[PDB]
Amino acid sequence: VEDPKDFPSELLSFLSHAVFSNRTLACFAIYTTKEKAALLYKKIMEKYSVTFISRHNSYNHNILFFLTPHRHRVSAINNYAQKLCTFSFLICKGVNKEYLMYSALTRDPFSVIEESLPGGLKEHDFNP
Amino acid sequence: VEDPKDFPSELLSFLSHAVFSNRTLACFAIYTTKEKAALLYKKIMEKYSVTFISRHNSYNHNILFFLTPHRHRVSAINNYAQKFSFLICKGVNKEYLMYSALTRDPFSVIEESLPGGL
Repeated sequence: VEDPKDFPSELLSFLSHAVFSNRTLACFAIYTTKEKAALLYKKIMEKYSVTFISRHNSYNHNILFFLTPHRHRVSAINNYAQKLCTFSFLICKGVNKEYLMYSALTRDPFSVIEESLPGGLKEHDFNP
Repeated sequence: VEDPKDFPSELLSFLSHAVFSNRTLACFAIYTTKEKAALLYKKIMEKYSVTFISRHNSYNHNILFFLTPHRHRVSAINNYAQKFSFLICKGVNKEYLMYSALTRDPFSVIEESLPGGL
């Protein structure tokens, strides 16, 4: 067993795969170890003043999903993540299907561990 | 060709770009077609008791700008507007600059709720 080279297949359809793109987004997701996830959970929340950020169980690892106040290039959300994150796999990408990504993160095979707004988000709150 | 994805780059600075927020505001702006813009001018005026609302010529399309006496979630405004043409609804952070820009070439006003605007 090596480390994931990308997010689980189930989610791939809701994410952008141009991690080098110059496009900017406000929704992001990170695939990394449990311990790092929990740490990036507090860090990212502060760093980008997230409007929402959730941590999810994902096959022995974790997935952070978060919404930002401003727009950024997946490029800079990755540099920051990596910075404080050696010796640990870390996969970062922008989300195109915001609601779909999160909602899927609340259902099997996934499940929430914690989230900035207990209660979670509903589809109509999104302004894609 | 696909419909627009954002407001004209020349205005992005004055706007809020969260696709998810619990922040409420009293100034919004909609980027859609000329016909939809017209419908909405009246509809939006009534629905949110705007204190001021203006509709400007963008290029092929139109941009609607208004201020509210009370605050709402951009999402709530958007949900209302959506109910087939493209439509982009967003909060405005720098209200004056935003309305000012919409009154200069390229842009111009078609109709506003206050003679002279701002």
